[PDB]
Amino acid sequence: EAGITGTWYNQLGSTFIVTAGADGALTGTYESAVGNAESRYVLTGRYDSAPATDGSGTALGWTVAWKNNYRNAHSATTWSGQYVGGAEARINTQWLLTSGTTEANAWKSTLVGHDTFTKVK
Amino acid sequence: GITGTWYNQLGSTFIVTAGADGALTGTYESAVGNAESRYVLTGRYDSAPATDGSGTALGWTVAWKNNYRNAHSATTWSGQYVGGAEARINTQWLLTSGTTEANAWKSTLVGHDTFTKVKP
Amino acid sequence: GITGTWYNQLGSTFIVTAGADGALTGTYESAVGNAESRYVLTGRYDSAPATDGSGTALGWTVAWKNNYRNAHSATTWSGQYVGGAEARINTQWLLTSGTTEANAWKSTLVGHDTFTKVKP
Amino acid sequence: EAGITGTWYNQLGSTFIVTAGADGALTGTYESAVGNAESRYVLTGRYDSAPATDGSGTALGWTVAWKNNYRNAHSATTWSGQYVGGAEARINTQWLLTSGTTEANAWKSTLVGHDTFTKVK
Ligand SMILES: O=C(O)CCCC[C@@H]1SC[C@@H]2NC(=O)N[C@@H]21
Ligand SMILES: O=C(O)CCCC[C@@H]1SC[C@@H]2NC(=O)N[C@@H]21
Ligand SMILES: O=C(O)CCCC[C@@H]1SC[C@@H]2NC(=O)N[C@@H]21
Ligand SMILES: O=C(O)CCCC[C@@H]1SC[C@@H]2NC(=O)N[C@@H]21
Repeated sequence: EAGITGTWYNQLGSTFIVTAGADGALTGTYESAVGNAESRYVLTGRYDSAPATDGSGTALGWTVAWKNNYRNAHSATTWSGQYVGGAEARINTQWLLTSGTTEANAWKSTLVGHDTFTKVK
Repeated sequence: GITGTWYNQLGSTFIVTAGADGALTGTYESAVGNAESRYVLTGRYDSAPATDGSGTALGWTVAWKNNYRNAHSATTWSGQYVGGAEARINTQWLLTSGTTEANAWKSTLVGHDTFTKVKP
Repeated sequence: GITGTWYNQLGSTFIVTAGADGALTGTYESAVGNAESRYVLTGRYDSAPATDGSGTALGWTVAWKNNYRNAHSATTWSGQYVGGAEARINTQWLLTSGTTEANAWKSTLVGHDTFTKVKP
Repeated sequence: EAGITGTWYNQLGSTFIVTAGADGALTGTYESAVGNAESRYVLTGRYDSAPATDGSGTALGWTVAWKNNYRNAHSATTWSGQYVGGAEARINTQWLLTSGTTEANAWKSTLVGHDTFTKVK
């Protein structure tokens, strides 16, 4: 929550600005350094608002649909991962990027990858 | 349309509203796993899909905490809606559990769910 | 058993021999993608599965180069064999294309294939 | 081929010993630092034996079934990725680890992750 809330950057140079709400909500904006994308996009997600206290990360995920008021890529990414708190906080993720496709092309609709986010100030 | 009550091959129930500008908001009830009753979900979808026959890209997240249980985990589904006589949402998902750093290699399950509006 | 000729939901043909000590060896012919004719495959399976009803874990790889084409890519399938009257192999797969470093983020497709011995 | 052939170690401390054959074969052994595993396991896979020369990686993949003459985990991992050659050669991968399960448990059969291998000498 204060931990998650803030500005984060990944290894590609993308920017993630997020607010973690007391109810488990994540809201913010995402700017991707790569792909069919420009400017900021809405993100929404959820996190474990009462995580384990036993040295485990805090599970979370969020989605961006790659449509904003400037571009539409007809695609959406979800990130699933965990926040690791502390003075060098990290969010470690795997992601799935699905493009809208025709039925015949659905087998090649989804890319998979991994992003590591570092918190800035 | 996307709005409605959906069921996957496990018998889970996905109740969702698609807002006009791209929001997905609803609840998820899983038939399996460390889960009971409904959980909050939020996500996004392409609110102006292509007009060539392509599906509508979407995704959503559930954190597996509600008033009954907390599994200290979260699932994201990424996929596309395919309209038509038997509308479908085809997805792949990632379920990440909170882990220690040394166990992070085994933190994330992957799978695939297909949803229709047909009730079991 | 695992040995035989299998077909997935795309109509691809997977011909495989399961060696007694865990080898998988065969050929794969994809119905889709940058592919024509048969490609070599190799993999491994659990040659002494559990005796509790569980499936048999397995995986295999195809590099998409043969005498006809080279897509500069490789797919791995990871999954389990489920015996019975209608034997099945349920898999998830990763298709990695060779890319530059800057494009590595978009190098890998993920999907899921289910195989049976029923010919289209 | 000479490039791929050798000993490699990942971020977990696992050991990958591989030979790349002229026909596109990969053969060798894998020792995992983690999980239900001990000693070396057979691996087999394939690689693009005539890759692009345009600054792209060489696509490859391999499988380990986690049975050897000392332990059986009833599971198998596949790694899919690319070799990036040069004086600091790397193999960058994503992987899928499937466990044998009952039908009711099949939804939780498969773990996903990513490993980066560094070549040693
Ligand atoms: O090309 C598209 O369809 C839209 C942009 C997708 C960019 C992705 S999302 C996963 C990865 N992480 C990033 O920061 N950018 C890419
Ligand atoms: O066990 C947990 O950590 C929480 C429940 C997870 C259930 C999952 S989410 C992906 C899959 N699809 C479902 O409908 N249920 C399972
Ligand atoms: O286009 C390529 O790079 C080579 C062909 C890939 C075809 C894939 S592999 C996963 C999926 N299952 C199949 O039977 N065919 C596609
Ligand atoms: O626990 C098991 O079922 C067997 C061992 C699996 C270990 C895996 S494979 C992917 C990852 N990379 C490694 O080097 N070790 C783990």
